[PDB]
Amino acid sequence: IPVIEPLFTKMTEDIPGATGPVFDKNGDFYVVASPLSEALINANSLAEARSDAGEILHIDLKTGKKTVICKPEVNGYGGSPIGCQCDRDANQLFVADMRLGLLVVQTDGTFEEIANKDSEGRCMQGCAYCAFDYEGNLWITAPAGGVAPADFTISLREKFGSIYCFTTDGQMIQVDTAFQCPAGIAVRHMNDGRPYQLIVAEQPTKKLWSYDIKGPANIENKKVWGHIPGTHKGGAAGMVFDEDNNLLVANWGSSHIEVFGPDGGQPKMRIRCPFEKPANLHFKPQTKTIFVTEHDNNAVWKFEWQRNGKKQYCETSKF
Ligand SMILES: CN(C)C(=O)[C@H]1CCC=C[C@H]1NC(=O)OCc1ccc(C(=O)NCCOP(=O)(O)O)cc1
Repeated sequence: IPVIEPLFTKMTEDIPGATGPVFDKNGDFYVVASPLSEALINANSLAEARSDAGEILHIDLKTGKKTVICKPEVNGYGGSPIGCQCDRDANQLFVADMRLGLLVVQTDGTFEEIANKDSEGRCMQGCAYCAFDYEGNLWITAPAGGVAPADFTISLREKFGSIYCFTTDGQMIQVDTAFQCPAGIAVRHMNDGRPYQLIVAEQPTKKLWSYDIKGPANIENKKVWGHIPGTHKGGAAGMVFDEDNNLLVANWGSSHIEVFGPDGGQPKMRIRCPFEKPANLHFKPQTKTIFVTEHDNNAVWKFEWQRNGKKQYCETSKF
């Protein structure tokens, strides 16, 4: 397997459980602080022990100054946001939260909780990662048990993690379940803009699953799509496509980001990181620059990739 060792530049530090790197439509950069994430890493099992409410930070990319935008809590229950995407129609962030479900967060710091329950009427589970398709439907992973006020649990040892689609008609549809800690998630699109495949990381099992997408909340042909190397504690966390539809995957605990070609299988290349625990990654729009969050130093870095990123939904035109 070829390996590259590109230069990484540190942008900021001292952000517990650093995750959800995202750019909005104005090109502003946000990251998520997650005390619960950091705690789950330091614990020896059931420990997670009341944690503080994680918040969303604006990070100035020239100066490194952090500004707290929002510290979500609902009804005394601190949120644990973990993954972010920017909307297309309007400038707002959709934030998967392991305690509160799906949030929509404004730049001025107000936020709405989107779903107490799903469309079949079952309680909502805590959400971690999300990806918009080009239709505006949000696919979401849910590795946690029920949202607050249920006790916090995560499917890291047992199969109860679920997948949702929040559709453009505002329905939260459970589309699959019994995952062991579903993590990063992505939508492979055809060159003509059609959504084609849903890729979901199952973290501790060192597997990437795929489904064929036939429409809003309509998936089939569930298959193991990619093998993640290594026997370390961890496995695939965040993931993003490049313009050529190669899938880059943070392999938490391995010191590498894995690169898969469009047909999956085994990684075609690995990216060696100067740290063991890459967690999440996102491209700077219209650039080759990848921002990566990391749990050795609770830091955010950047490196230049060989090509530009795939457009997110937020970068596409209403026309
Ligand atoms: C930390 N991380 C990269 C995540 O993506 C979070 C966020 C939400 C979704 C998945 C989470 N994954 C995670 O926390 O993985 C790290 C991890 C934490 C605990 C464990 C665990 O099973 N036990 C902790 C003690 O294990 P040992 O020390 O005995 O090996 C394994 C991996």
